Amino acid sequence: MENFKHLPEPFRIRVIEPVKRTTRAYREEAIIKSGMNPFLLDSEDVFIDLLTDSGTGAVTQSMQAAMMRGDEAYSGSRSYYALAESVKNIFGYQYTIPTHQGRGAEQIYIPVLIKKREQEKGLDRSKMVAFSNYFCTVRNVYIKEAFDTGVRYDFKGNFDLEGLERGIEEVGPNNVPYIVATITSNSAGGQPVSLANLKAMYSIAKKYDIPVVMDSARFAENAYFIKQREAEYKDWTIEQITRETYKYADMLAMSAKKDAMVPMGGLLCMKDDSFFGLEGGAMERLAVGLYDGMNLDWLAYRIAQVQYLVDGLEEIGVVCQQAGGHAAFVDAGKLLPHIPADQFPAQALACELYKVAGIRAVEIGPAELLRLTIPRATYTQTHMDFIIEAFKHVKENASNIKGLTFTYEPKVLRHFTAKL
Repeated sequence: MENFKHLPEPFRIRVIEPVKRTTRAYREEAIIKSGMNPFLLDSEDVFIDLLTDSGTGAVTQSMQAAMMRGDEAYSGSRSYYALAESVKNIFGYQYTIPTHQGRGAEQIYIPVLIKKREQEKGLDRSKMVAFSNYFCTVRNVYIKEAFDTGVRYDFKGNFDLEGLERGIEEVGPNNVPYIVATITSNSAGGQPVSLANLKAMYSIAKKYDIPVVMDSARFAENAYFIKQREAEYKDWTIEQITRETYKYADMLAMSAKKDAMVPMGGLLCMKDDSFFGLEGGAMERLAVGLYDGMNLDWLAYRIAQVQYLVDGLEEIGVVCQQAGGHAAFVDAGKLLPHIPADQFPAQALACELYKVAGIRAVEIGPAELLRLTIPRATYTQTHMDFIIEAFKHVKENASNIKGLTFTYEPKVLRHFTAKL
């Protein structure tokens, strides 16, 4: 009868990966052997791993089944055609280049689109500038409501159309190799982009004839927010909003490691023949993942848990500098005000969080921030309350927590280095 802030899982758990519960004595000894650097910890010793949401998520039954029927043929693989058919039936793009990683797609379209405008419109490599809502030099054009956490706004990842149009005039249209639209945006822990904004952005792109690359790891989540907020599309499905959305970009480049729900993969796809690396089982798995990732019941649950964790930390007095859809940045300085910036307040908070709850977080972020990310369909509400209770414990005992003079950062080659 009542309302649930944390939605029930619209799925049944099928396969699980056991994780051992540890004593504080075990963790305190483990965090020491790692040199007070949770990044070096063994996966077995981490109870809740918030390090990254990329490739660490779960899969569905149909996705696992897809791995079983592959076609490993070097060419004319039915597994490739199945993937292409999904890209075509979803985004509307009939040309598909599978890549190992999302980063692999960038290695392709960037040098290609640059050389293209160099041949045609005579682009200058010294004066060249690329534009985006948020991220060779690239310039971010974003609305001022984006980074303001004091106020809530329906779409904070929108382009600044005035700033976009003005910026093109400054550098000149011949010098702009492309426009990268990120959905959801990468700004402020992530924020959705409206369909009206993209449409408007694309009209500007044709005026100067600039190719628009849609960078979407999160395309499914972005479509959900358009259905949830933008009034016109309220009765549209997720598939429909996605099909409409990609009319307003020329090509897409993405990591499949997020909303496509796969451990590894990437895509570079185009709706035109212009402007011109995966095993069969993996392509088959991704072709299923793109559909399962767009599930309406699933997207509501995913987005609800993230919001549940953010709302949870807020109520216990933990302030976030930025908290979006795909990430939350906790302010370690404000949580540990007695620790000088010299002693690495963020790295210190990470260790204490592991000592207490066995939770792993990363320091990357003048301000000292601790980033939190949630792997998809991995952890439950109980884990969320466990993370909140940990921050609650750290806040009360905060005074007795000490900083760190030493941060242990060995070479990149140990880091690897097989065990003894």
